[PDB]
Amino acid sequence: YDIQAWKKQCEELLNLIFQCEDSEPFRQPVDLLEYPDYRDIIDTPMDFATVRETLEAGNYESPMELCKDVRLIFSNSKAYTPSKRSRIYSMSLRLSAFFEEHISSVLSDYKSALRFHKR
Ligand SMILES: CNC(=O)C1(Cc2ccccc2F)CC1
Repeated sequence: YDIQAWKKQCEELLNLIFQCEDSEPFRQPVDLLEYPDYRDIIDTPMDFATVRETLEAGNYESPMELCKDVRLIFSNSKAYTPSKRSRIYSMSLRLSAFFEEHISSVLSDYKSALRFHKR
């Protein structure tokens, strides 16, 4: 029932994601000079270094907010490269499955702790 436990759990899951080779294209913002039409398609760029920095700055109130930003990394990649046969699409699907598999208990434990607090 630890209301704060999600933060270190998210730091550890981000460490695992950075160690995955599938995270390479997502570790820093998409270079706005290599893909000059990126902002024509993507309104809100997102990447794992921005997520880690937002978490470390104390600028997420809950793991649901972190989860929303991570899901935005994958929806941005699917919008910019829609081909299910592209290198980035297949890496996105694998990394997203890994992330969702691990974030599920973090969200459940956080929500359970808040319900216990307000019992
Ligand atoms: C998340 N990155 C992307 O969406 C792009 C760049 C990119 C894709 C694949 C591998 C290296 C890469 F640099 C297409 C813009």
